[PDB]
Amino acid sequence: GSHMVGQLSEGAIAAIMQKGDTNIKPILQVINIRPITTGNSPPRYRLLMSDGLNTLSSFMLATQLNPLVEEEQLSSNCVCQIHRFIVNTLKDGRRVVILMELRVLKSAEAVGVKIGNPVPYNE
Repeated sequence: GSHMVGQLSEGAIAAIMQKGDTNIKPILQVINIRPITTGNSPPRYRLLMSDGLNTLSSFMLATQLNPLVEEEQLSSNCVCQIHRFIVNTLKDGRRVVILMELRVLKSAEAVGVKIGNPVPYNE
C-alpha cells in the first residue's frame, strides 16, 4: 500500500538549502531534538529533521514554541507541517532553519519509527 514516506515533502530540504524560498509549507518528520546551552536565556531546541530524502541537523525551534517540546507533543518520530520559517546562513555556509509556526499532524506514537531511507544533506 501507500508508503510512509509519501507523507513527507520529499525534496523540501534541498529546496530550502538551495532556493531558500520560505513561502512553502513542507511536511517533515522529527528525527531528534536536543536542547542546546543558552545560559540565562530560554532553552533552545535543535532538531534533526527529515523530508524522506534527506535529513538536516540545523533546524532550530523558535522559543515561542518551546511548550510543544516540553509538553511532549513535538518529539522524535512525529510528523509536522511547517507554516512559517526563517533561514539564517552562517559565515561558514551552514544554513540554520528557524521554525516559527507549525502543526503537529501525527504524533510520534502514531508513527512509531523513522520513516524511509533519508541521507544527510551535504551538497
